[PDB]
Amino acid sequence: NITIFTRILDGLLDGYDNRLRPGLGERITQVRTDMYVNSFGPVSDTEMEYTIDIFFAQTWKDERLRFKGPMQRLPLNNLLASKIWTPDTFFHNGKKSFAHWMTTPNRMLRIWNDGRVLYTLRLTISAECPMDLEDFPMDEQNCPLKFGSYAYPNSEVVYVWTNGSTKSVVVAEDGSRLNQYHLMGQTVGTENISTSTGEYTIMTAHFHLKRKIGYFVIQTYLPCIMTVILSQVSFWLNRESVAARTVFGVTTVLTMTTLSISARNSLPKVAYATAMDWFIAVCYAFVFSALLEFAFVNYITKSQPARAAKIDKMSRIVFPILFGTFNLVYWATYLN
Amino acid sequence: NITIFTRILDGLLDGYDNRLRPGLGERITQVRTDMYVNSFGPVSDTEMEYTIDIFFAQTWKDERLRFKGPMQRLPLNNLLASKIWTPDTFFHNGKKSFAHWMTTPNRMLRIWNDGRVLYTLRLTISAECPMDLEDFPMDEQNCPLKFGSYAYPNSEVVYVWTNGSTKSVVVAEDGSRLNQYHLMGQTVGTENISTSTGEYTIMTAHFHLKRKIGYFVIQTYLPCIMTVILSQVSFWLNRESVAARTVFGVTTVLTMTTLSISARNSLPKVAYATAMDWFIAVCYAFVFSALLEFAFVNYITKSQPARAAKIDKMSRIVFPILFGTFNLVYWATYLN
Amino acid sequence: NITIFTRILDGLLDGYDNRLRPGLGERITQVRTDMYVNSFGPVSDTEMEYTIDIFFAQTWKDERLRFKGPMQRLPLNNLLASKIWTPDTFFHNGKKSFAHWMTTPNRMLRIWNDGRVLYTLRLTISAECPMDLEDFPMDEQNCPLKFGSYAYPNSEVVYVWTNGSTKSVVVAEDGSRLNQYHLMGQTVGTENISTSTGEYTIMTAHFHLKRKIGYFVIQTYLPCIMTVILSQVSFWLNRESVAARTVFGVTTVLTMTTLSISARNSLPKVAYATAMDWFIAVCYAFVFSALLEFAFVNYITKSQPARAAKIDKMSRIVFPILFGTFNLVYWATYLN
Amino acid sequence: NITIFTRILDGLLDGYDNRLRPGLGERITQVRTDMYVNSFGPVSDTEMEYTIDIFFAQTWKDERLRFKGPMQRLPLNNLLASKIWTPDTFFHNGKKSFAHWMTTPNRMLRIWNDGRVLYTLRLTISAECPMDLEDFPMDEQNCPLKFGSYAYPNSEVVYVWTNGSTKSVVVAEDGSRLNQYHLMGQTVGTENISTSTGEYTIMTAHFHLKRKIGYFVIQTYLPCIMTVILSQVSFWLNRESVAARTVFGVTTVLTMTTLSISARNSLPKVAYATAMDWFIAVCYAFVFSALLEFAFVNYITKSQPARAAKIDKMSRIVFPILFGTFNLVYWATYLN
Amino acid sequence: NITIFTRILDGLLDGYDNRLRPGLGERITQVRTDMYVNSFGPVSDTEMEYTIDIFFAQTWKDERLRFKGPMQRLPLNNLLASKIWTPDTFFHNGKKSFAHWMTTPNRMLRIWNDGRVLYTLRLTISAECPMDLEDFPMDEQNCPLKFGSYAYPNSEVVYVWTNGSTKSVVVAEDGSRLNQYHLMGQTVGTENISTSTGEYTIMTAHFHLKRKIGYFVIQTYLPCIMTVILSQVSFWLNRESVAARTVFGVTTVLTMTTLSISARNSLPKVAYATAMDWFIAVCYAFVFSALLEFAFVNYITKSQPARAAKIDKMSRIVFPILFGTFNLVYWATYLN
Ligand SMILES: Cc1ccc(-c2noc(C)c2COc2ccc(C(=O)N3CCS(=O)(=O)CC3)cn2)cn1
Ligand SMILES: Cc1ccc(-c2noc(C)c2COc2ccc(C(=O)N3CCS(=O)(=O)CC3)cn2)cn1
Ligand SMILES: Cc1ccc(-c2noc(C)c2COc2ccc(C(=O)N3CCS(=O)(=O)CC3)cn2)cn1
Ligand SMILES: Cc1ccc(-c2noc(C)c2COc2ccc(C(=O)N3CCS(=O)(=O)CC3)cn2)cn1
Ligand SMILES: Cc1ccc(-c2noc(C)c2COc2ccc(C(=O)N3CCS(=O)(=O)CC3)cn2)cn1
Ligand SMILES: *[C@@H]1O[C@H](CO)[C@@H](O)[C@H](O)[C@H]1NC(C)=O
Ligand SMILES: *[C@@H]1O[C@H](CO)[C@@H](O)[C@H](O)[C@H]1NC(C)=O
Ligand SMILES: *[C@@H]1O[C@H](CO)[C@@H](O)[C@H](O)[C@H]1NC(C)=O
Ligand SMILES: *[C@@H]1O[C@H](CO)[C@@H](O)[C@H](O)[C@H]1NC(C)=O
Ligand SMILES: *[C@@H]1O[C@H](CO)[C@@H](O)[C@H](O)[C@H]1NC(C)=O
Repeated sequence: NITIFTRILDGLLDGYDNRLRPGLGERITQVRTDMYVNSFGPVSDTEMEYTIDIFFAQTWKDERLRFKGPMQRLPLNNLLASKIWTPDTFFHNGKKSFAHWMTTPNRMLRIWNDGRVLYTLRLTISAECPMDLEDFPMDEQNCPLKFGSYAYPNSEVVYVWTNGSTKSVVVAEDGSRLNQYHLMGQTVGTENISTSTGEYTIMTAHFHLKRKIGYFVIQTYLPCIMTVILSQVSFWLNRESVAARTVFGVTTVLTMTTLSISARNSLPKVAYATAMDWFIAVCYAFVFSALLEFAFVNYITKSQPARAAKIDKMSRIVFPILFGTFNLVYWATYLN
Repeated sequence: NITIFTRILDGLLDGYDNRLRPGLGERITQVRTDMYVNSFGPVSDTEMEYTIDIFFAQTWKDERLRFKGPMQRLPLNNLLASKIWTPDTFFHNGKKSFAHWMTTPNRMLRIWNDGRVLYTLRLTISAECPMDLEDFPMDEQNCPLKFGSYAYPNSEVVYVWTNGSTKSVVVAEDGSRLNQYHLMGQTVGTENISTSTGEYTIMTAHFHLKRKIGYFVIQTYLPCIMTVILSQVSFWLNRESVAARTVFGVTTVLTMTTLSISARNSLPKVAYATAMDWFIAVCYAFVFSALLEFAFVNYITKSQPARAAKIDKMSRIVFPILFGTFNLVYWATYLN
Repeated sequence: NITIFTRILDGLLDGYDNRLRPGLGERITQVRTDMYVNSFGPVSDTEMEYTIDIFFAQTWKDERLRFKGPMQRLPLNNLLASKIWTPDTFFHNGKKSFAHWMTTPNRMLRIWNDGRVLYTLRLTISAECPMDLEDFPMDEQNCPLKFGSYAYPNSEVVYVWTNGSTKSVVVAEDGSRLNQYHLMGQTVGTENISTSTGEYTIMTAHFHLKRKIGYFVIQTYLPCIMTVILSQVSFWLNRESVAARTVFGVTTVLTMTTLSISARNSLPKVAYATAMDWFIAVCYAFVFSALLEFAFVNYITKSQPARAAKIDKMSRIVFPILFGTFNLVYWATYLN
Repeated sequence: NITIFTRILDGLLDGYDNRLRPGLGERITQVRTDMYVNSFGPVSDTEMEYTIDIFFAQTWKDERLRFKGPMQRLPLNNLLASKIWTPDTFFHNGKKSFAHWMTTPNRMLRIWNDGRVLYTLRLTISAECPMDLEDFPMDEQNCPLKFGSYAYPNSEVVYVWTNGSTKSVVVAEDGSRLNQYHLMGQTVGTENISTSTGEYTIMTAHFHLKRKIGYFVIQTYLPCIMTVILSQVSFWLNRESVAARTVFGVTTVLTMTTLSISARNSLPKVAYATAMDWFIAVCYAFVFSALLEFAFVNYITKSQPARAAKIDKMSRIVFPILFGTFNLVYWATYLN
Repeated sequence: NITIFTRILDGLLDGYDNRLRPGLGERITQVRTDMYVNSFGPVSDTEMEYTIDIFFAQTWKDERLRFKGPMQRLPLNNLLASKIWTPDTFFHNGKKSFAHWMTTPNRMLRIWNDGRVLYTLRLTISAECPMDLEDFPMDEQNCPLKFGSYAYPNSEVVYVWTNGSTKSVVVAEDGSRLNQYHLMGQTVGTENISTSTGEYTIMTAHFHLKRKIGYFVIQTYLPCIMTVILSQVSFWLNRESVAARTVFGVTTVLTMTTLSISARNSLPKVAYATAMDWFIAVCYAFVFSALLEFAFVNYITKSQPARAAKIDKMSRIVFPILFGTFNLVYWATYLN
């Protein structure tokens, strides 16, 4: 009884040229693409890339594969995939992509009576996500994913998303888990491109990333903030304690200096200043400014002691107020 | 005499279609799975993954392979595996998996008279283990391992564990060795899932991990604890020793600051506070609070010296008591 | 109707030897090469290499592939590429190169009636870019890319760029994005080389890189600059404050020392001094010189106090002026 | 004349089934194994693994390959290896193994008239070496190497070492070169194991490793030792020099703290204390104890000055003596 | 006309056994080897390895390939290489080697009328270079490269260099570029070896490496030197400035301590002392000795002040002289 299926499979490959697209010289081959993101892999800011694992499904029509039988479908696997024609889909921005071959190549091939073909493949892509770290770490990124044909122009093969955007791209609930980003949502689009070899259609999927702050607060902001507060303690000491106040100013300045170095170790080596860098620079100014006040005070503590006390006493109020005022401006500016 | 075996092997492949599952159009193919964990590889907290090496065995039934002969079994190897039908089993959460091909592909294939088939394979998986590091390092993790068919829905192929849980998954005595975790035990389960391509059965194996503390005690807690004790020594010095007490407070504060940075270097860049972070923050408060006491004392050591001595003398008792009290609360809270 | 195409493909391979170049014993095979740089990958200064992803296109002529049919072209893919002759092009300076095989090998093959052949391939090269870091970080680099035949000398196969330089090599707008370099432009050239196996033609593409300063300003120059300013503050303190001025000098000297170590951690281990190293050395001299002034002053503050005050007072003006003067010379020298 | 050899090779494969072991249904296949270690690769303590490159030779008997000819042997290569039966030998503890394929697969195949077969293969294994770092760095490790059949039980295939232990496993003179270990010697053994699939024989080779101390002496012990001596210098200063003695105690305590962190950076993150950790802890106690002496002395330098001098004077002798005494106990204990 | 070549190629493979070496049972196969080093890759001191990219050429004689035709040579590629016999050459000390397969396998195959065969291959080897870092960084290393047959003993296949040493091994002008070594020259040699499988001839190429100092001067020596000079400044301060002189001694000692740790981070973890280590140890002694002088001086500044001044004054001359004297001995000793 099972032998019925075997004959059908042999019949389909009879007089079938895997080197020719369906509808050749008759129409334009139309491919419907849907994607499921099993896990949105890590985002390497330094490399401006991101890893993603997907189940890439392509559907099209091939009248050469029509058949009649008891079943309306023919589940299969990678065994028969090489024997027929499949689109030469590739990822323009994919720096390095590989498939999964254990235990068996994660591929599927299904055929219906009408000739509709479903080809599902599992992939792990490593794409490039250019980023503008001007508002870092309060930065929103739009990491794209582009794919299309490599040899079939828009006049031969066209890719279109299936149904609406939600059904076109799907992300698993546990997949949207990252240590430094939030996956706000996804969008899809298409656009033709003109090249030397001809016009091609490009399918694009954009992932909206909202950086989840809180690691940098515990890593950079708080040490910078507490270091500033430490420096202001020097204003509560007597002027004659030259050695004591010197330690506060010197140690704090160096501490802020090393924080700038440590902070950017993980950050990419971008040739421009980020929001965090500005915060550090201001914090450096406060600690450095406190040291200057002590030096200026100690330089006139003999000639005009009266003014020195006023400056030292006044500084106990001005510095905390300005730093608190700056934080409101800084946080409000980048959080709104 | 040996030629008898050769004829049987040739006979089996006669009229055998490797593209068709057994029982097609007659019943549902049933697959029995057992696992042996040779070594539970390292767990990368930063990557939220874990490596595992297993001997993956699948058993099923295929009447097309029935035979009669002197032997009740036909030991074989990977040579004949490609010639017959095997399930398209794959690991949903496996980021990257590879097999072992030295000296020979670590595969086995055994067949009985009744048609029962045993397919054993050796694998090294790299799966993803999401973790909630809220109680870190007193955190218990449940790293799963999911697998199932890629192309055969629940109506065609079903995976079931063999015998009880203990016989279904086995871990070698030396395999359950990790530098930062204890492998408390294992559990298995099944659950259907609905997808666009149809309903599939998912087989899940969970490994219960209990982090073995002791590295962080020697790395973070003790330096934090001894640093606090160092700061309290300043209370035993005279107030007039402004420079001396300043060194204690300043150095200790910076020391705690760098410990926070160093501690999280290995830790993943999670955007929330762990139990260890709270311990550091408290330790930072104690050292910082000690410095404030000296500053406050030095600010009134002239106007009201009597109260300054009381505060300095009293602080010699309050600070050690509170820190000791906090540790009991902290350790008891996270150890119960 | 489609069967017409199938016959043509079969006819072409009839009596076709893939082991023989076209024009053999009749003329010299001529290959036209064009390149498109999808993304100019990262430049590793330490490894003196750079990654690049390109679409490498080669065009030539083969009379054995002439055909007549309704279409003037035969779009194809990697399936037929192995069946015909293609040049043995390789990259002399490519340390490690690999192709992209997902979803399908990123290859194309097109044939015209006259026999013209177009072979397009996608590659990710890792070439070596020797650099002279004498003006670092104000250094301009010329990273080349060499390719040619491996077995066919200049008397058999010749590579020539197609059209002008602009059309020969093209760089995508988003491809020319690097964190520490600017892609000023590109140039191409050819040159024969003589070897033991014969004379070969070498095609070279040079990429002009202008390092984008700004990361090192925030990383090395500013900490060095502010550290110098910190040291000069010691001149505004009284001589009798021996301990205070000692802290300024000692801490600053050590701070500059560690900056030299930290700065070169990312820099390659080159056995010569860069421009940045000279800047650090001068900054080290200023901080060190300030300490000597204090030591010299403290050594004669008793015998001849009058001169000590003059030196300390004078140093408040000389040191800032010289450092400012040096910066103008340094920046102007390396920026012009 | 050479054609004689060609006929013999063709004759051997005539009626030869590569899927059947020799002696099947007649006897037990016996395999003689010898090993030559070209280079004992690096030992990664963190990963508890070790790399090794070997020439793995297996010898057995197959009457199906008997032949008569002028020569008593038939040197060959990997070309014919796939055409005959070879044991499915694999390494149980090998996490990742690969072969060498340049310029040609490093394989050999030799056959004698009697049917004796020699199969030599070159491998680079990455095995797991569990270690007990309780006596670290005075620790001796026994890194094993296990191999056996994957599909042929003890009733079908048996592995036995050839000749004595010395001839069974051989290590090249230059191979036994490691930066942190001494290869004292090797031992071999066999042992049956019972599994679900049947009983198998396991061949084990153990390498005895004696860690070569001297890197940790220059890295950890000496800095710890000299830091302690530095602290004891504070006892030779006057009590009134509160600031001076404070610097000694504070800096030394922090210095020991960072050494503990730095020391364990390379060391694996084991959740227990090593011998080196105990040495550090004692060194921390000495430096910390010295600071307490100064604090205690400074706290009673007014009420009872006489006793303070005795304690300070006495400490100049007690501390050096105890530290020297401890070292003898520590070194003698772990070196005997 | 071109069909003439096709017939010759078919004729050559007629009755050709790729499994048999030429001259079998008639003579000894003789192989002439020449090498061209495109780029002498990086040398990893930690791994005691070095990467190298070469064009490996082997020439021999095979009378079975004689032919007559208009041309005296038959340029070819990897297509025909597998169809004939090639030596099983392999690299004994090559830990990991791989070939280049883009755009086409970098292989060549040329045949002359007389039967002479040229086989050229491109390789990227990763060999092991044991080193004795006793004179480091003034160390000269001899990194070898060994290759020979894997299955053909000296009685069957012999490797010999072609022409003189200069023509046998060639290094490209730009290839001999390293960041920490100079490629002084190359030498070649041969030597038989006896093994269990028989006697084999080994071809060895040695590369003489002279480390280019200058990175360690800027990284270790200068910071060590300037740190010593910093300590000697303490001798120019008054004895009563106890706190000031303490900072000099304490900070300098710790600074030298961390330099020892930092210096060896890149250096391999060898269990013996290098020349640089001795230099550091002496520098540590000078800074430590200076601190002892201050402590000794401060301990007798009351009982016998006169001698204290002499020691402090004398030390201003002795210490600089000895350090300068030591450098001449150290540099002259290791530079001659
Ligand atoms: C599908 C295909 C494949 C091979 C080629 C090709 N063949 O020989 C050569 C020199 C090329 C480069 O032809 C291109 C390719 C891409 C683009 C383009 O529009 N981008 C924008 C989107 S992107 O993802 O940044 C990639 C670059 C322009 N010219 C053209 N088309
Ligand atoms: C067996 C199979 C393979 C290919 C597909 C498939 N084919 O084209 C497309 C777009 C898909 C995605 O279809 C899926 C896949 C998985 C799930 C699901 O239930 N998860 C929960 C457990 S998990 O391990 O996190 C993986 C995700 C949902 N839809 C479906 N099923
Ligand atoms: C195309 C080809 C391939 C195989 C060989 C070859 N075959 O056996 C052997 C020993 C060689 C080395 O023959 C060479 C190779 C290259 C050069 C040369 O001119 N460079 C300058 C430009 S480069 O990119 O730095 C590479 C080196 C000199 N001799 C020669 N020619
Ligand atoms: C030769 C072979 C290969 C496949 C299997 C197998 N097939 O399906 C399944 C579930 C298994 C696991 O069967 C095992 C395997 C090994 C052991 C054992 O005795 N160890 C001790 C030495 S070891 O090197 O640590 C490896 C573990 C126990 N059961 C059994 N034997
Ligand atoms: C050509 C070949 C290949 C396979 C074998 C072989 N086959 O089964 C086994 C156990 C061996 C090991 O046989 C050896 C191999 C090498 C040496 C030797 O002389 N060295 C010195 C130079 S070296 O480069 O350090 C490598 C080691 C000694 N015995 C012998 N000869
Ligand atoms: C691409 O070209 C086709 C030509 O028919 C056109 O219909 C389509 O709108 C184009 N796509 C875009 C985004 O312009
Ligand atoms: C999956 O579906 C089958 C349908 O027969 C059902 O018997 C089984 O209980 C289902 N599994 C679960 C976990 O619900
Ligand atoms: C290479 O050789 C050919 C020989 O015809 C010559 O025409 C060409 O100019 C040469 N190229 C260069 C750069 O000299
Ligand atoms: C393994 O089993 C065989 C059965 O004949 C026995 O002879 C041999 O001694 C056993 N090996 C060990 C180590 O017990
Ligand atoms: C190797 O053996 C051959 C035997 O003929 C001999 O001629 C040759 O000199 C030997 N090589 C060396 C280096 O001894």
